[PDB]
Amino acid sequence: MVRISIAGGNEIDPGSMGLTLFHEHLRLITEVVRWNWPHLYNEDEELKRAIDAVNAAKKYGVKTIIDLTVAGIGCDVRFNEKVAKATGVNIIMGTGFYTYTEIPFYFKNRGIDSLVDAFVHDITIGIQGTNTRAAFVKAVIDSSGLTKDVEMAIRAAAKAHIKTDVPIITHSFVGNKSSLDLIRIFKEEGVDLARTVIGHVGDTDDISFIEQILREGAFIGLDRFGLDIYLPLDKRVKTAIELIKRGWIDQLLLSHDYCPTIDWYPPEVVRSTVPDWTMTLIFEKVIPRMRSEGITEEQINRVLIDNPRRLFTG
Amino acid sequence: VRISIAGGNEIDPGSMGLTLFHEHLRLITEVVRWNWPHLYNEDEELKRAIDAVNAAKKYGVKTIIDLTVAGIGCDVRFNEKVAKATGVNIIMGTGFYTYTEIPFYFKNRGIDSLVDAFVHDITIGIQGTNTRAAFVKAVIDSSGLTKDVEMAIRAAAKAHIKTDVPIITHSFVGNKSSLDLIRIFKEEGVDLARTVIGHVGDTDDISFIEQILREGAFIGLDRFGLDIYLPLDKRVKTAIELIKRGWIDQLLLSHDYCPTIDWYPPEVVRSTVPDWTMTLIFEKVIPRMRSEGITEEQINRVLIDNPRRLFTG
Ligand SMILES: CCCCCCCC(=O)CC(=O)N[C@H]1CCOC1=O
Ligand SMILES: CCCCCCCC(=O)CC(=O)N[C@H]1CCOC1=O
Ligand SMILES: [Co+2]
Ligand SMILES: [Co+2]
Ligand SMILES: [Co+2]
Ligand SMILES: [Co+2]
Repeated sequence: MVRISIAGGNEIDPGSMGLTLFHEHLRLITEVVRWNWPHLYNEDEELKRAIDAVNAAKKYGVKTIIDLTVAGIGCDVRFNEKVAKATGVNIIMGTGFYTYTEIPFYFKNRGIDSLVDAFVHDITIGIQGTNTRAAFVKAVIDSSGLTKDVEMAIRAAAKAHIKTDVPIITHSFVGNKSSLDLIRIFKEEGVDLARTVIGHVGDTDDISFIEQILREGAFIGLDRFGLDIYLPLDKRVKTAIELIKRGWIDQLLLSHDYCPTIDWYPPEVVRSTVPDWTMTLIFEKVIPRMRSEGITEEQINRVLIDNPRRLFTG
Repeated sequence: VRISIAGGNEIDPGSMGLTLFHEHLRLITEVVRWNWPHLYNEDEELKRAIDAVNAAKKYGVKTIIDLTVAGIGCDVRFNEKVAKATGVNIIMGTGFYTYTEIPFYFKNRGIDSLVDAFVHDITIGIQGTNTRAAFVKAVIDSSGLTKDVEMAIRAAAKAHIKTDVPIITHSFVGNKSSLDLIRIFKEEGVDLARTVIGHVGDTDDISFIEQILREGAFIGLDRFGLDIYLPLDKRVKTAIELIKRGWIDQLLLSHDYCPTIDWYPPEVVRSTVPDWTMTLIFEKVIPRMRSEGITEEQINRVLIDNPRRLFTG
């Protein structure tokens, strides 16, 4: 009975998601740069890179990818439709506003409701003039902390969840404990935390801090496998195995946050700095290592199939 | 000098004629337009832009310099439609409009990547077209000189040094940020005669204004009709006084008019600055200045020769 729009305006139910990567990207670009300086980009090559990435995940049994690209990081339904068509993978899209500091004057001068309404439109009508609806909302906080504008956008994500019941999938930054501001704001807004992911929690191996989040009842995103600059692979794998052994499995989500294009850094820089980052590292290295430490096949399926499904059905 | 105008034709500075040096055709926020097109109507935007430029045209305006750059919604194709419907020359530029931050794309690559982007626009073309940028914009406002704002100002200066296009600025007089533009341009070796210090008309403080003028730059008395920044009568008195005090060759007049501005609902704009248009200088400013002894030829020096000299030096 829950219906999830997917890139192309089809719908699936949560039961047919199957093996899912809950936080990945197809193309991460900056709208104001791309609009004004198209010569710095190449759409054919972006498309090839996203297709190649998704096909690689698909060879390992991925059926569904949740694209966490929203406004501010270059969301494009038409791009995603080409990717979906070429690959046959389900692509789930969302809404929200991605920022660490400021929001546009457009919404600041109109008030929080204007931002909620834009999100609700994407969820109930469709994204960017299409019939693909947003099936989740994103809230973002980072190293600048809880600025007024960031607070507004997090609260607008919350209010949009209260009106539509779509899950809230977040970005946080663990070094300043911003993860906890998400939870506090969500509690104030009456959000059921079981319908939320506190993101980028896998960027720390501090288990007591992770449990402080877990005891509030939310999902956590162990979601940057392959980005050693946030936390090395060995510590991420160790953390995930330990959290399963301690009884936290129903709250764990795994992903790579992989960006087949990311315009924030030259591609040479990304290759030099995180050469292991792909959309398949979980299947190549993480799962084999977890299996060798006693994690079961069914535990892996609970994480990669049942948890993403339950985020969408409750 | 050859000046590209929207459409990729080129004009020489002599053919600019009566020029509005700081206006807009459409001021919108790229990230919002890209993500929520349902909040916009392109036919209506076009119509408002055309109507505004045709009103100006009625008063003899031949050329409008569109100060819309990256950050506030610049679109060559939109402008080409306006140019073609109206017959008015539209001159475009490049730069990055921000009061605080610049994109990660540029911050992680460094200053040269932003310079090169501007230079691309000036020497090859804007947005895949053959309309080249004819000026570069630099911006500072009430947040002051942040690190990113400083970078973008210095990048505009460096692009000016490579290409010799003029620099038309935005500043905020309330914190004296106008003076940071000046200091930075001097450090970069810019001839200030090739620059406009923008939004100076937002104050009637003669001493502050003369501090800028003695540096040799043009000043933008460029928001006629925005009473919320400064009432029309103070703007008019200030312009008359500056002419009388000998500064005519450094004065530029405009309205900063936005036929669309997505920062505010249209009803709030109508309600707050109902006299804001792209023709108020012709309807009210010029008749008041003439009644105070300002001559016809003085008016032409400000509205014809000054914009020309900005492009020729
Ligand atoms: C030198 C920097 C090396 C490149 C590392 C890549 C950094 C990232 O791309 C992290 C990242 O993805 N942050 C953004 C993009 C996905 O959504 C986010 O929150
Ligand atoms: C509260 C309602 C304010 C109504 C008028 C707002 C007018 C402006 O926003 C002036 C303005 O355009 N400033 C921006 C945009 C043109 O270049 C600028 O720097
Ligand atoms: Co993130
Ligand atoms: Co991400
Ligand atoms: Co301005
Ligand atoms: Co302006």
